[PDB]
Amino acid sequence: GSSGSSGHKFTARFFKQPTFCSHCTDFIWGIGKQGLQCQVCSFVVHRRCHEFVTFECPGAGKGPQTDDPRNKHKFRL
Ligand SMILES: [Zn+2]
Ligand SMILES: [Zn+2]
Repeated sequence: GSSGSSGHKFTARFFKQPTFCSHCTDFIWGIGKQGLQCQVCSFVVHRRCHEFVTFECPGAGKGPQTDDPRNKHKFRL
């Protein structure tokens, strides 16, 4: 096998709920148990989608880019 993932912290993890791949725009819970969720940007993508992934993890590797994900904070409970 070619050593060098250079990707996210993908790792097999049971999905009691119907996970939704935010890459190919397809379902996961049903067409098998191929679902790897990243422990950094909570980016879960099919087993094959993993390698396909091109985006650069915001946490894994590089830090927080100029842009900012956080938004207006809540006031009430
Ligand atoms: Zn996918
Ligand atoms: Zn990630």
